[PDB]
Amino acid sequence: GVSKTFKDKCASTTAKLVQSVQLVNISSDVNKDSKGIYISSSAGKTWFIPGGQYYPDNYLSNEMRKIAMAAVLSNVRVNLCASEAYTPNHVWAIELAPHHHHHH
Amino acid sequence: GVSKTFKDKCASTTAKLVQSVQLVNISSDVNKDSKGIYISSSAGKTWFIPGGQYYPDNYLSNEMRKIAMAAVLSNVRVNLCASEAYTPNHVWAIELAPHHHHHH
Amino acid sequence: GVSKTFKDKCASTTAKLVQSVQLVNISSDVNKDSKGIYISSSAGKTWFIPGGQYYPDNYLSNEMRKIAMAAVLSNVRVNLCASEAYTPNHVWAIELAPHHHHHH
Amino acid sequence: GVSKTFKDKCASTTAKLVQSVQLVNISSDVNKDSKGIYISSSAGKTWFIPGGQYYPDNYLSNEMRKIAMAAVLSNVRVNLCASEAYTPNHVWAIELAPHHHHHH
Amino acid sequence: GVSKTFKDKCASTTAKLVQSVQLVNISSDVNKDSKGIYISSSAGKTWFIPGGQYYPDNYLSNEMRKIAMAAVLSNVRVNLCASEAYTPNHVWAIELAPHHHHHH
Ligand code: NA
Ligand code: NA
Ligand code: NA
Ligand code: NA
Ligand code: NA
Ligand code: NA
Ligand code: NA
Repeated sequence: GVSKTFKDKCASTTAKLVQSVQLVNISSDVNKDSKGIYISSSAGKTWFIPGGQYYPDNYLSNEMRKIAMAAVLSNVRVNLCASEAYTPNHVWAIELAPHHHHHH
Repeated sequence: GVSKTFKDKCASTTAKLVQSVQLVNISSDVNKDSKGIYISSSAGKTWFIPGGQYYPDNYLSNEMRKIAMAAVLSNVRVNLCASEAYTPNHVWAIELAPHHHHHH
Repeated sequence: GVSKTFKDKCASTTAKLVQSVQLVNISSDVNKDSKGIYISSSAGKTWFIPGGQYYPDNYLSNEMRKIAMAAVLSNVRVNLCASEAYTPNHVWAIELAPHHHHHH
Repeated sequence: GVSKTFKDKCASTTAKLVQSVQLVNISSDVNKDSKGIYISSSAGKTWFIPGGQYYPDNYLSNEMRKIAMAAVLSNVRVNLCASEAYTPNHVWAIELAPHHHHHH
Repeated sequence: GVSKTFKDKCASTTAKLVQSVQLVNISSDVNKDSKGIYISSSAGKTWFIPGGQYYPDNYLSNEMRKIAMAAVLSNVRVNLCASEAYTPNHVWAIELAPHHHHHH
C-alpha cells in the first residue's frame, strides 16, 4: 500500500500521487533527442524518470531506477509522485509497494 | 536474528536498537525539500536513510540502501540502529536478518 | 508488449524497432579490437550495446546493460531500437517487456 | 566447496582459511566509531569486511560485499580468508561456494 | 549455447574459446600479492578476470564480474575467451549462456 510519509511528501508538491501502479515496461534510450528512462503501466500511461548529475540527485535517481526495474521484473506495485507539466509526466518520487494480505 | 556485534555497536551510541522489523515500503524522492530515502514498517513507522558524499559513508550508505531494498522486495526482516533525535528517525546502521528455523 | 512511447521514440530515429526479442546470450569483451557488450537472440541475431563515458549516456548505457542482463537471466522479452548502420547493429534503446496475460 | 586456488591464495598469507560458512547477517554501519561492513555466521562468529578507496581495492571490496550479501539473501555458503590480527577478524578474501551434489 | 559472434571474436584473438563451463566458485581477494577476481569450474579449472581502471575497461570488466557472479549464483553456463599465456588463464570475454531446450 502507500505510506503516510509518501502521501505527505507528494501533498507538499505540485506533483500528483498515483497509487498501486503495475509497471509492465522499463526502457533506457540514448537516442540524440529522446534520451532517458521511461516506465509504462498496465493501463498504457508512460512516465519519465529524471537523472541526476550531482549529489544527492545522482544516488537518489539511481534508487528510483532500481525500484522501477524491480517492480517490472518482479511484477510488484509502486506509488508515484508525478508532475503533469511534462510529456511524458516526470517522476519526482517512487515507492516500492508490495501488496501484503492482513487476515484479521 | 540479531548479531551480538550489531547489538554491541548500537549500545556504543545514543541510537536505539529496533529488532525484527518487516519493511513493506522503500521510497526515493528528488522533490526540492523532501529529498532522500525513506523506509516504512508493517506497523506504520518510518525511518530516513542518510546518504554519504565522501568515503567511507558513500559506499556504506549504498550498502544500507541495498539491504533495505532487498528486505522489502524479498519480505526479509532487518535490525536497525536509529536516532530518535530526528523526525523521521534516522538509520545509522541496518542488518539483514533472514529468519532461520533451529529445530533442537 | 511494446509501449506506444517506445514506438514513438523509435519512429523519431533512423534506428528500426524490433519487437518481442528473446535474448539468450549477453557478453562483455575486453579484447583489443572487439571491446564492448554484445547480445544475441534465439533466432541468432547479434547487437552491440554502446557504452557512455559522460552524463547522461554513462547511467543510460548502464541501465541498457541491466535490462539486457535481466532479460537473458530471467528469459524475459525486450523491444529494441537498433541502427543497421553498424556491424553488429547498435542498440540505441531497449525496453524490458515481460509478457502479461489479459483474460477479458 | 572450496577451489584449490582459494586455498593456495590463503596459504600464501598469515590469514586463516574458514570453509563452508553459512552467513545469516550482513550489516552496514555509518556510526562515528563503528563504521563498516560486518557479517555473522550461523555459529555466531563475526568478521569485518574492509573497504577500498583506490583502484583496485575499491572494486575488489565492492565484489566482496556483493558475494557476502548474496550469501545471506540466498542462504548460500562462502569460504573466507580472515586475519586473526583483528577482533573482529578482517576478511582479505571471500569465495561464493554454493553446495553442489556429486552422486558418483 | 554459444553465439556465432562470440566464437568469431575469440577466433580473431590469441585467446582460446571454452564452451559450456559451469562456474561453481567466484572469489574477490584484497591480499597484497593475490589481489583480483578468480572463477572456478565444476571440473576444477580456474581463471582470473582482469580489472579496468579507465573507460571502457572499467564498465566492461564490471559486466564480466556481473555475468560470472550470476552464473555461480543461478547455476547457469558461460562461454569464455581465455588467454593461456597466464596461469591462471586470463578471461578476455565472457558470455552468459543459459541452456535452452529446442523441441523441433
Ligand atoms: Na501533490
Ligand atoms: Na503531461
Ligand atoms: Na544504543
Ligand atoms: Na525508426
Ligand atoms: Na548492420
Ligand atoms: Na595462511
Ligand atoms: Na583464438
